[PDB]
Amino acid sequence: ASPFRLASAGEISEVQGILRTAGLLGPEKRIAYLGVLDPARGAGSEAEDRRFRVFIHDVSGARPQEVTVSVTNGTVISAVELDTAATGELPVLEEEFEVVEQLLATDERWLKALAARNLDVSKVRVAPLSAGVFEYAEERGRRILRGLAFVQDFPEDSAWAHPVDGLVAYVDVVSKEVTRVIDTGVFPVPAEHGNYTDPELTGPLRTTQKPISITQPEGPSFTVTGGNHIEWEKWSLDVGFDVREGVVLHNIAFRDGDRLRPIINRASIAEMVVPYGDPSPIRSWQNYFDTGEYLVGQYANSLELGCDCLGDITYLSPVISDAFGNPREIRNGICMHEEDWGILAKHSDLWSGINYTRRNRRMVISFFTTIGNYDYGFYWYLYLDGTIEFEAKATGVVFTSAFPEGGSDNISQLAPGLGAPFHQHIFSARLDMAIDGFTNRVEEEDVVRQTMGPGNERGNAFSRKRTVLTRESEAVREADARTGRTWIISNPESKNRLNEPVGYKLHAHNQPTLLADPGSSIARRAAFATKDLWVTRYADDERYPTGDFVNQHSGGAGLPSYIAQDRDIDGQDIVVWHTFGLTHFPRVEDWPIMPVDTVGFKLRPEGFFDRSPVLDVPAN
Amino acid sequence: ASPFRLASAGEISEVQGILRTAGLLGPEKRIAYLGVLDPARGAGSEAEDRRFRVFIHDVSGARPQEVTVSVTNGTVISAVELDTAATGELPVLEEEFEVVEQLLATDERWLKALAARNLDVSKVRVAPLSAGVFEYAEERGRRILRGLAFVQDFPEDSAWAHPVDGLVAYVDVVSKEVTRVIDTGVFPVPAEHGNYTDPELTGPLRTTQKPISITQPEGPSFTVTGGNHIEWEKWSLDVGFDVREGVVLHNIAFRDGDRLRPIINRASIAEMVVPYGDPSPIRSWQNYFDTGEYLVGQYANSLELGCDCLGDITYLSPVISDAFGNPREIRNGICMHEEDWGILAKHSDLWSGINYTRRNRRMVISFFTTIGNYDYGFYWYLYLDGTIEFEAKATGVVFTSAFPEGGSDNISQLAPGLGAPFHQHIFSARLDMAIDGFTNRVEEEDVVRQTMGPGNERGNAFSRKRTVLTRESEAVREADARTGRTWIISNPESKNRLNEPVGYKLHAHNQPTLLADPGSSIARRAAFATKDLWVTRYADDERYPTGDFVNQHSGGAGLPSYIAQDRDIDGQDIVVWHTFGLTHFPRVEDWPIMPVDTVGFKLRPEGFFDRSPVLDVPAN
Ligand SMILES: OCCc1ccccc1
Ligand SMILES: OCCc1ccccc1
Ligand SMILES: [Cu+2]
Ligand SMILES: [Cu+2]
Ligand code: NA
Ligand code: NA
Ligand code: NA
Ligand code: NA
Repeated sequence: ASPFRLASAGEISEVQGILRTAGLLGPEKRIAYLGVLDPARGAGSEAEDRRFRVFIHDVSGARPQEVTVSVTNGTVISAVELDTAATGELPVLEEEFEVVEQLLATDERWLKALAARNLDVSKVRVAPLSAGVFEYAEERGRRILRGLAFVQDFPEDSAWAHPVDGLVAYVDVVSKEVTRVIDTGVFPVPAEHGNYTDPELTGPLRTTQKPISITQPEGPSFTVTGGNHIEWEKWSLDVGFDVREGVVLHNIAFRDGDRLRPIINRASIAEMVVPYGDPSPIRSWQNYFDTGEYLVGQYANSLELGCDCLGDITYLSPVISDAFGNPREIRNGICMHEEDWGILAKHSDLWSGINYTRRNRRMVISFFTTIGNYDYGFYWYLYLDGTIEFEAKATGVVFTSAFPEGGSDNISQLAPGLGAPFHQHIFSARLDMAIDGFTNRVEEEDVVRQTMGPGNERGNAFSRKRTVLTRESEAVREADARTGRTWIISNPESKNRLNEPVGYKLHAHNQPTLLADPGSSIARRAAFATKDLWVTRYADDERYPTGDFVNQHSGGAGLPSYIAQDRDIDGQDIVVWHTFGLTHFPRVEDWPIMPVDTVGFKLRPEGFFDRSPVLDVPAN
Repeated sequence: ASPFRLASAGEISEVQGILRTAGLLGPEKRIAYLGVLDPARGAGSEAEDRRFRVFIHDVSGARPQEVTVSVTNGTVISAVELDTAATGELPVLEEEFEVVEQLLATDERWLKALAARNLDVSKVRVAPLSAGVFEYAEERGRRILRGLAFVQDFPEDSAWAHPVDGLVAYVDVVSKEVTRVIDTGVFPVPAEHGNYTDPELTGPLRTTQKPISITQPEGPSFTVTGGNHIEWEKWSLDVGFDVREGVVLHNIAFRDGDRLRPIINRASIAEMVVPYGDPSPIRSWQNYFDTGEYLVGQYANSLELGCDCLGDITYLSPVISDAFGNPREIRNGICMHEEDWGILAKHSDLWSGINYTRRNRRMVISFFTTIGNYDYGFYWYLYLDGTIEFEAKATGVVFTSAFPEGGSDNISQLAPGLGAPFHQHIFSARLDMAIDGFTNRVEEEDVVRQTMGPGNERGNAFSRKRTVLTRESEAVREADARTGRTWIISNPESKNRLNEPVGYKLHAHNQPTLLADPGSSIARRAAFATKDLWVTRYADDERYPTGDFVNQHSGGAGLPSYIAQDRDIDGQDIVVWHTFGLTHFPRVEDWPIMPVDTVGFKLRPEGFFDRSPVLDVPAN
């Protein structure tokens, strides 16, 4: 019955049929994005209407369409022809990944460049890289991909070990025209292989690792009902899946006594971007938005037991659309399980003689995705004590280049002649807040140091200050680690027993934000990435910090546009957008496959409860 | 045979006998600190000499002594009478914890103050709080404790729920004189109990938690030999225990092919301090150094299976001295085990078709200690990929006060009339570095942003810079989270295959450092806490950032004195001192017993290896 249930195969087939019948899904059409739309606000009316949003691409060169359909009524709600030079190109298709290599393989400029380097064209792989927006006039309104080459010596060879530097090409994937081929000069192609399964490279595998067994003889402490509704240790939520954002959490709430108390209405990673910091023309254009341009959900991995998720696991197998509207299941694409988390609370008291120890645990909801060379794990955690946390785990193979003779200020060396250009991985968490309901506000909290003097004669005092963010214009905030800056989301109309408004405190990692010059294309296209925290007023159509159509969009889209409305956010339905990321100067240890590195954020209750919420946890 | 073996009961008995025979341990003497001394530098001579350092207190008012003895030769190496007004008082004795309450119970001023508040003296507990150094002339050279009162309604009652504000007393624990009683006025004593085991407060315990079983059917992957030598997944180290610092790690090294490569010679938490930020005279003097003043090792908990350490556990049971020189075992005081740590490395490659997943694990060495109201877990982690990490877990019961009518800028409210003064918990990690040997240097690494212009026409470039710290005078460093500041410890004489010096990168959490005004007593006594990173030249007698005798020391001791020597640290035997801590504005959820909060740091290899060190990890 739940309006937050996962999309079904049947629903996806209905969308296909509705689209087909309406004349919108002929043979030259491709579905570039398809997702179910969340229930609308003020929906306490009881009138379920399952709607899906679709981006439809045309391979024959006709303009694409944005379409919303109702799978309840079988109707097309809206169908709008898009002007891509205006509002952006559609997300990259998986079926386009091979096109760049294929178009270049018969191009004389490209073959010439390969020939100079003595590379058999049959062995040259070409990365299908998003183009962004730079100085090339002919690219406006064209569906462009850029291509960088990597040699693959044999079918099972890791191409990333063999970048072809000094060469890049641009292709119109629709007209099938190679628009430009740029050769700045030959660089040696790194010769060492990067094959991390080769005994030559790995050496003899370890025999020292003894097994670790994690089991639950009574089964899990959480229940799953209605397909995706989770209940666990007072927590309640719905686990959604969208082909763009991946795992999405809905209706995060905590059972406090008799009350079901909302905390976050919707939590997602609404964008991620990987900007490169190498000023070489071969790569200075490169900034892929894995979420917005490539859609990380469609590449979610099937997670295998004992390997990806250890212990007592419950899987969801979300259904997506293929490029033709057929339902495709990602089997075991989402892991759900609880983990022991060490000590929760502990005290041995010298006066009462009481010794007390309780253990902690967390509910984990996760998926792993792959987009070319890079692979990410996305993890949401719910803790017994009311803490909510997200963690991204970055791994895969680093994007490579030549390492210049004489070195580089913007590239690191991984192996002889093999380079790794500097880059960032920057995420945006979109948190549709609902602290005890929708009437919320955000305060910026700073530590306040105090001067020695009257009222502080020993110079020991320190304090804190809170600044309420009242309007969107003043809600674009930056980190200040030195002054312990956090942000509190509170409900001014809902007070705890000490008569203070209930709250949750956001703790950032205070990692560097976007490093690019503010006049850069990427600073404009990824403006969200330039500040740590944004607060907006909720709106149905404000979904992504980068706007709906990120691919080849000229800039200013998303958050910087939304906040221009300068709406009231002081005791209103608001959305917090947190930017957090990793700045990556690759190390030799990252090669030839990268050990996981992590980044994320958490929120902890701040006077949300009237006392510790874990006093009723048993002794074990 | 190892010179790094744990102290034995027999060794401690030898120290007692040697001290007794030398006339240094008569009936009025107490051992305030006893610990074994690490092997000296340049010790490739093969001549074991187990030495112990002892601080000896006298309860009759005679001056204390610092004594070093050899348990090999049975000799007193040195015995020096201390002038405590000059160099500081000795650490607080456990047997002194009860003295403050006992002395005050027959004092007329104290009884008067209690009587005004209608508190039965039999029910009033008094915290034995370190005194620090302020304006009280009579305190120089006196062994003083300050006392704050808490009512305990019955034997098993949590006194912390019932602070007696507006009252503090000072006592000379040797002369048994109450020097001052200060009553600034009556505050209501908070009436609600804080008994977290009471069904009235906890409510019905949860029945929803299903068991989680962690077992190793083949046993652990690490070996323990020689009592405390650990070998695990290429790691090698010795686990020490000192009554002051607690668990200490020695000779951390990594087996890389045929080579045993040193990384850290000695790792410890060499000090921790908890400064309070309430300008009330009742508490404005309060800054306890749990390590330096109280000795956290002597209060290490006996850790029980299934409760404190879950899984396949191997315990050490370290031996310490009691106040009379008798050996006392802390049974199961140290936990050692390996934990699964999720995904280590993962890639599904679109061109090779190879799907690859490896799991991570970490070796954990930990202990838990209790000092009055507060309890801490100290955890060291070694990861498969070469990462070293420390984590402190803070729990117990928060130090309480009245909550002022009309509120407070320096105290938070936990319950009706119950306050929690603002404070910090600040740690100093002392890392005696040995990156591939003792010839080390430290660089400060900052991200460098670049301006759009010639050579960076698209404004996308960013870089990094490194600054070698050459002399101690310039090695006092502060965090800069905004510019991604880290510190690299390298060996300029040991290069990897790409001909770069091998290194390890320190990643700080960039939490606020000491907040007190720089003119404060605590800023002088805890100068280390005012900066994130110090580098010194190794010296035998430079052990603690606060000096040897922290209790009632007037200031300037430790690091600020050491760095005055302005020694060469560029390619030399050096020691890194990292300050990291939590700034605590207590929340209602922290009451009546605090959920664990954490803080720490890590180091990751930075071109230490010639490629990823975990390519030989099996597939599971
Ligand atoms: O991450 C998306 C960019 C990318 C896509 C395919 C191959 C390499 C890189
Ligand atoms: O943490 C050391 C200070 C302290 C000691 C004993 C009781 C309360 C506080
Ligand atoms: Cu990276
Ligand atoms: Cu605290
Ligand atoms: Na445009
Ligand atoms: Na909201
Ligand atoms: Na002095
Ligand atoms: Na050293």
